[PDB]
Amino acid sequence: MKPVTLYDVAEYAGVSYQTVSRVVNQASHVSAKTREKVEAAMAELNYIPNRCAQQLAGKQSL
Amino acid sequence: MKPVTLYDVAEYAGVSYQTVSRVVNQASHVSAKTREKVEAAMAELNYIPNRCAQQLAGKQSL
DNA sequence: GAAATGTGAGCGAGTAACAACCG
DNA sequence: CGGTTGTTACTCGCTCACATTTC
Repeated sequence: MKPVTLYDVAEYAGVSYQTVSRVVNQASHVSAKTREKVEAAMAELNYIPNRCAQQLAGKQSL
Repeated sequence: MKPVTLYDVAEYAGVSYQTVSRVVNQASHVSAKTREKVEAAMAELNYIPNRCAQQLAGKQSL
């Protein structure tokens, strides 16, 4: 099982690898068109957000 | 803070970040004195290995 | 000037490589 | 002769911070 990443989703959606990250946490300062693109791309690739790295970026709230 | 970073340990022990992991690796070119120095910070600071970080660092643990 | 997206760096830890250095 | 230490960054997978962009 290949661990999908936001890079896969963003590339497929046609956006920056960050755009997919903003929807998973808040989604402030984003256009609906960009958001739908992001969400549909993550479902098609069956990408699962890796929480290990999510908290790694400066959180660790578990 | 109990779960400190290896950088935190490296500093306390008075060594490099390279030798700090070496002690844990318990296989590299690690001198006896070196491990004693490092393990001191480990206990004093209570180094806790982050499964998420260790795995993200290139260790396919998940 | 502010929304929005892209560019970029940082986080945590592990590992890799050669060369100098003292024992 | 050689065991050993080191710097420094890469790299994961992510997310925030900022720079740019444009109206």
